[PDB]
Amino acid sequence: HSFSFYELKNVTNNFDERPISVGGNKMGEGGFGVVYKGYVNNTTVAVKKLAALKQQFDQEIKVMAKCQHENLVELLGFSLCLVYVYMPNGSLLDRLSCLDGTPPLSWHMRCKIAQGAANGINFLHENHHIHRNIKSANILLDEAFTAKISDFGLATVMTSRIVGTTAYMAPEALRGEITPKSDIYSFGVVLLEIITGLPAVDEHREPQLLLDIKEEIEDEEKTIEDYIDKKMNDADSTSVEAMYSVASQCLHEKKNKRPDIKKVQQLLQEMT
Amino acid sequence: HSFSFYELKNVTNNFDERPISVGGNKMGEGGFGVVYKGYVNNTTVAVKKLAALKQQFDQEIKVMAKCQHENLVELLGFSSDLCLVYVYMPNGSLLDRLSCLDGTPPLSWHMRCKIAQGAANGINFLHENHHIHRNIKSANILLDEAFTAKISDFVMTSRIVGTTAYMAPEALRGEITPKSDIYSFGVVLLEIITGLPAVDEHREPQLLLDIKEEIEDEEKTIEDYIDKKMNDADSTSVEAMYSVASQCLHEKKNKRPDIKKVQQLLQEMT
Repeated sequence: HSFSFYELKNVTNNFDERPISVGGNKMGEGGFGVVYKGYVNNTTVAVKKLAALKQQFDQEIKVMAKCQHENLVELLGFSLCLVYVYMPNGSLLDRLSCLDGTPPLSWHMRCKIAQGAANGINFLHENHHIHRNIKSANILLDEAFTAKISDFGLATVMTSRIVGTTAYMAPEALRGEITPKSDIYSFGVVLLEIITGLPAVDEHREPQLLLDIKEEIEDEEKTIEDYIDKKMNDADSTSVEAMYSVASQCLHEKKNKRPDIKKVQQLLQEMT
Repeated sequence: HSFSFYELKNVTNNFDERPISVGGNKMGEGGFGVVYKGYVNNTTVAVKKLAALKQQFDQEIKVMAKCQHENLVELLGFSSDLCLVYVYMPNGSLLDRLSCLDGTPPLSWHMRCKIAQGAANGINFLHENHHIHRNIKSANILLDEAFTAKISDFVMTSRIVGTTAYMAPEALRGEITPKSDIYSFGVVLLEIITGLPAVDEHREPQLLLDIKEEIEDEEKTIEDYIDKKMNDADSTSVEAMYSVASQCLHEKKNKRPDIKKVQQLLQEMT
């Protein structure tokens, strides 16, 4: 579908730069532009205006064309700007940390969300794409807490253009390799946030990289029961352990000893 | 010691920016400045004119004040009008010698083991004086007239830029640790064994630390990679050194040997 540049301008209040907490329209910055909240019809949307070019814009509609799925954020139209379905429960990161007073997701909800996201990735790999920026601030959540994977701003194969989010990137990606096995790794870190509710990196914490607690647990310096998010009363040891063992595997260092995303679909489905 | 700025201008030929290989005095660029070849008072020196704060100029004179060791490059003096003067190392970097640059002969296996052992002693001294080198590559390891090893030069959505060829993973992730110095040492040992450069854009694999994986999966063996420009490399000790290289390059930093153990493993090798 196609939108008017005049329309988008006025339903976002001439691109009101103020944060929505203040009463403006600025939902965030990312994906190589700023994201404003808009009202088209009697429905809310996400309007992205681009900023540090045309190359990045035409590609986003190329990748969005092939890949539409229940657990990917659906594009609606274009214009220079872009338009997405609006996810009013925000990022999984916002929810895992109860940003702004929201109540802690239950274990059941978290399990549904993992399974959900993992279907998103399986769809991208089925259709031979690599996300290259899987992280919990790019897993958005709609009115039903369905997982919707956002920011496709990056969607042997080498490169001198190394990019991603270092707290989440796998070792082979840090060096420049582009492979689906890297998305599994990053997805492994997203699982550890869901189990623990802790950030993937924290300057004032030991270990600073969440992905390091895995070593602490192999060396039996700790047990999973020590990192489990305590802001939740329906988690059972059995299925928590089972999810961890999946996180752990996505986290192997040798890219070929990692599970493909279809085997993650099973291990998580077999978890309920 | 202390020097005169205008005499360093004279002994380096007005600081001839041109490289040595064409008649100038520039030996290289590093350590936040350029590095020229000077001569003063019966001593060939290396002069590093700092470029574009001053706390920096006195903060390296701090470190170099304590760190004097058989295997570190020794500081001779300074000048604040801003330059540092070093003992010249007539055989250049280990990298230059591994690649037989300018037509020098290939270091023997036996020489390579001494050099290896050497640099680990320098690295061990630096870790005992609680110091993180952060840049162990085979071109920051210089060689004196005896081929003694002398070590020198010491998270939102983003993009990495550092020379991936030597940094460990956790370093590329922004951790700063001695365990990262060991990783880089590991790649040095593979350069030493193979004579190949740590990265080569027109080779598969590109990164030389990638061959470890290639060897583990049994697609190859360490023999397939041994520097042909040796005549004395016996299989046993080559595999021995590969074994240290292998442990050094362990992907999770706390599984890697501490530097004191690399010294041991390297010693038992002769």
